[PDB]
Amino acid sequence: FSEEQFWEACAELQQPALAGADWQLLVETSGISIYRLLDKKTGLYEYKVFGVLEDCSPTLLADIYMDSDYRKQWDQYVKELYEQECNGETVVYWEVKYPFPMSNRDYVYLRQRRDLDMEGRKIHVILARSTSMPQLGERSGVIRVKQYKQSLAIESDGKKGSKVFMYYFDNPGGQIPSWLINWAAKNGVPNFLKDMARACQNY
Ligand SMILES: CCCCC/C=C\C/C=C\CCCCCCCC(=O)OC[C@H](COP(=O)([O-])OCC[N+](C)(C)C)OC(=O)CCCCCCC/C=C\C/C=C\CCCCC
Repeated sequence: FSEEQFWEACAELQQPALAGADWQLLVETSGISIYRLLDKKTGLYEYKVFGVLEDCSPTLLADIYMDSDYRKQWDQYVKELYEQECNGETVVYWEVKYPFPMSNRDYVYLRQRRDLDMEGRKIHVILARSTSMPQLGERSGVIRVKQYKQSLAIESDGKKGSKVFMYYFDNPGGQIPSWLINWAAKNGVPNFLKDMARACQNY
């Protein structure tokens, strides 16, 4: 991750650039919308998120976005989660819970956060990139996501909460049933955002 990247994540934050291609809404909650672009050739999706979470100190949200020990402790969908230093960077191992029948999914990736000073504004930016390691091979039963990348940008909304922007894409290793998206959309996330807020107030 360079300088380049971190600032790039901030842009759409300032301005949602969706005009480009066939984006589409999907959901709006707690002051947050989720757009998605479907790559017609691969069937893969590309998500984009904006919104405002009042009651979330831009500073907390970020801390909490890096705190595994705690995250592990409150995020109902986290089966396993841990960090290790590899060379000079921090590699994350995360195992996500999928409804049985579906295999859970697990990620190995390089994560990194930097708090930017653009215009005397503290913009907490974090980047994620899948990566690999000899000693941490794929697991049986669990589907290893080898293509995955995400960036999240946080900032004060001026009031009590925060204004944010997020990019996400990963290749899940299998077909994601539209009912799962519907759940995700209609219940999953809403509640997640909820449980999370609760999680900031109780930090
Ligand atoms: C509303 C429309 C729904 C769109 C469909 C989404 C997912 C469908 C695919 C699988 C769903 C199976 C169930 C999983 C539980 C979902 C509950 C949830 O929603 O669990 C929050 C979590 C965000 O993971 P993470 O970013 O905390 O780190 C993630 C690190 N690893 C990528 C390694 C995990 O979901 C995940 O991973 C799952 C990947 C989806 C990411 C794209 C949508 C973003 C959704 C929520 C986050 C939005 C706002 C808050 C985030 C911070 C705000 C500053």
